Amino acid sequence: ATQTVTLAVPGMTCAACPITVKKALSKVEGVSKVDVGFEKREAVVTFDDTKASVQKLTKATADAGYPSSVKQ
Ligand SMILES: [Hg+2]
Repeated sequence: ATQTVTLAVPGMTCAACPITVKKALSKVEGVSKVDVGFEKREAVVTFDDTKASVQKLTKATADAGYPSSVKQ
């Protein structure tokens, strides 16, 4: 119950929304670590699948308002 994947959130592309995706995986649930890229719409996060999951990661940014995807 501890996986780490990357995320593709083209929902935006500047110093403000992609970084929000970082706040999304950090607020997704079991996220244990996060490291994305602003304008480079790319979030790489680690977490505990016991309470979260690669799906919940793309869903956290998708919930921030940035319909993204995942590609561990
Ligand atoms: Hg932005």
